[PDB]
Amino acid sequence: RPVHMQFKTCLETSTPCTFPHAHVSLTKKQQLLMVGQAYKVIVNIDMPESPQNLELGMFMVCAEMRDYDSMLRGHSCRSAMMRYRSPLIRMISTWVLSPLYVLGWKEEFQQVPVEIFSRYLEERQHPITDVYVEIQSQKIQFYTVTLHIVADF
Amino acid sequence: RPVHMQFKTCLETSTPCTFPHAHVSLTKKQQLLMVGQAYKVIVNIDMPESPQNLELGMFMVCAEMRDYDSMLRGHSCRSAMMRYRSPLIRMISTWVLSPLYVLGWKEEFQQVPVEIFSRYLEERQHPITDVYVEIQSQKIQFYTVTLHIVADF
Repeated sequence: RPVHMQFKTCLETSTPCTFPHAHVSLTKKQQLLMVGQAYKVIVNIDMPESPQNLELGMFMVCAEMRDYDSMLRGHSCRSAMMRYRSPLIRMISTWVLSPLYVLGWKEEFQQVPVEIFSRYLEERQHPITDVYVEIQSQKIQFYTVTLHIVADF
Repeated sequence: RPVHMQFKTCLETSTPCTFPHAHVSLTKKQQLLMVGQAYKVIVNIDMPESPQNLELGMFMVCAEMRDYDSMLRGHSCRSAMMRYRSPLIRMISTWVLSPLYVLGWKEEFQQVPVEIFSRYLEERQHPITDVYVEIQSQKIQFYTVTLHIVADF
């Protein structure tokens, strides 16, 4: 339920120098409420129906857990893929819901949530401050990336 | 709310010599009102639906913070991308709103705001005068670039 906004830096080139780069995170009160109540975290990426985005297919995403002592406490790489639609059903959804997309009320993108972890930050002594996120691709196009440390056991 | 207009110099060639170049900024009273009241800054780029602009996709943008002592106090590179539209919905928005674009009332461009910072200029002793902006591309086409040191905590 508390949203968390991140500036995924796209590796100073369109060409794949390394990978996208991340880890801005500081909610210490929600860090403690995650540990004491066994909450979890989920990332959510907003990406359009670009032809480069539709040619992408499956991609990996990965996240880390570095504590207040900057020690790596958790590491999980996750699989992800857009919700595939046929071009016929994209044309039909275009023609049917046309005045919505004309008035800019739906915006031809998809929210792709990727569940990263299920439990808390491994101990009460040194919980996790930032999360080193990277997407294992370079042809991906997206609008924004948002974590969600949800209040869910 | 105070607007700030910048002359982004396009690197003396259409070919990528280096990168676009920037940093004209002088509002010392608004500099002090940013520091004393924890304001933030956001850039906004006006770019058309050119075929070179639509082929561009994601690009990085980056900004610096050099103070009255000309010391680099802050540095943030940011991700950006146009709001993607399908060619079907561009044709439908063309045919529906046609007399607006004929009379030159909407102008087939997009304003893309990119939030750069969230807080003030790092101290009251030597706040930031100019902002070294660069766009990490050379195929980008735009009309103008405008910062907004908004009065927002």
